Amino acid sequence: SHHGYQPFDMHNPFPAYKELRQEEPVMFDERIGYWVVTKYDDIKTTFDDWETFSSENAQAPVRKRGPQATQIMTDGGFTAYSGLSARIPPEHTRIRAIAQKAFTPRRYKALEPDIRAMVIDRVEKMLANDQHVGDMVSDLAYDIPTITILTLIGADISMVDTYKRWSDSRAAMTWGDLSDEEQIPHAHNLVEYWQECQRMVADAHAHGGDNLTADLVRAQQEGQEITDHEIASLLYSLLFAGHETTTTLISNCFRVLLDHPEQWQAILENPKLIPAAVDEVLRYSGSIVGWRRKALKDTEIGGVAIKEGDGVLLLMGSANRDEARFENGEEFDISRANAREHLSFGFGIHYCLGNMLAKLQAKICLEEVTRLVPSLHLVADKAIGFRENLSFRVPTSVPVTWN
Ligand code: HEM
Ligand SMILES: CCc1ccc(OP(=O)(O)O)cc1
Repeated sequence: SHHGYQPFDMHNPFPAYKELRQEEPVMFDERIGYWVVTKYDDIKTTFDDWETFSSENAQAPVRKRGPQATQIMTDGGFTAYSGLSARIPPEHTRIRAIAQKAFTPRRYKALEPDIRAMVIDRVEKMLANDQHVGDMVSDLAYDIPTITILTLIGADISMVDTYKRWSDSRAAMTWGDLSDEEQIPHAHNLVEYWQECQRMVADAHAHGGDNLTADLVRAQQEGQEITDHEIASLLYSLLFAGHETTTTLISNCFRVLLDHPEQWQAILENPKLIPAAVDEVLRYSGSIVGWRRKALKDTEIGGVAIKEGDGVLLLMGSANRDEARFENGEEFDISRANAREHLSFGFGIHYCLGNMLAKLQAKICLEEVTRLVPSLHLVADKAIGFRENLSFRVPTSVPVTWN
């Protein structure tokens, strides 16, 4: 049964990863139509070889878009595909160089005090609950990265819930195992999402502003080569990638660390261990466990022949456990010296644009929650569910209690 691999089952895929690494490290899975690759060396090499393995299918729906969803999105004027992750050179190179300028550790330093204050506010609100029960997703991880990226882009922060609906739909439409009928509500949401991206660009043309959208329009007006459609597509990209995965990371920091109370206790006694803890959470529980490529010519992965046009699914979640790179890879250890060799941000020309902003927010959340709620405790591992998806491993809640 494909060595136990269930492509959309996100609850605990690592036993199957381990059997694949040992038994069939490059496996053709006809259930999804991809070569499934699970070893670190093969995955890093494939990421590096962008001339042979293009990202152009990284935003293609796993399940073909059905007739009604297709009509909805055509009639709704949905013309988006990918701001960056599935573009290829030369367009990718040009657009990434322009987008990169806004995401530097210096441009976050002015944001850290605001993020930290917001974290403390959310923590205090949670601790006021009557039952002394909380949920690290809805009570913290849900809002913090979303407000951060909305503020950076120039969207009104009153639409957090709308953007979560739109992000849920993008994740489900593109990587979910959806029937034609199940695609319909998501198709309507994607139409709305794209129209708002277009509106924000038009608004920046008309009224300027102090935000990323207005800065990108200013770059265009000052001679830089980027179109309105490419700017709107960058919003489409950042208003999804800029919070969906970070919410998951924050959620997983508490899920995994509270599952390992000796290491929770370690960061209580020494907050300086928190950055390395976040590194090991990214290795052990990355927000994305698999990412796609397309072979541009007949080639090989791990000595297995792959035909031009074949799709490839790189399971970074498996790479990050590979014993050839990570000794005792199935164990969570915040002192792991080479945890930052993980592939949860990818590798190469498409390497995550916002990885430092994600880690910053995870650090701040862990710093303030450990300070204000040292007695935080999980209700139960068996109380955490994961939505089905090919690529994104999202815990739906993280129920917690405290003294
Ligand atoms: C825990 C948080 C995050 C994880 C695990 C993550 C993961 C990834 C992965 C796997 C890729 C594809 C890498 C590749 O193809 O080589 C990627 C690309 C990208 N990410 Fe992140 N990401 C995170 C947070 C963010 C944030 C916070 C932002 C924005 C502030 C962001 C923006 C992007 C963009 C724009 C790309 C496309 C870059 C390109 O194609 O050149 N991501 N990310
Ligand atoms: C986090 C991975 C990711 C997902 C979607 C993205 O959007 P886009 O393909 O650049 O529009 C960009 C990156």
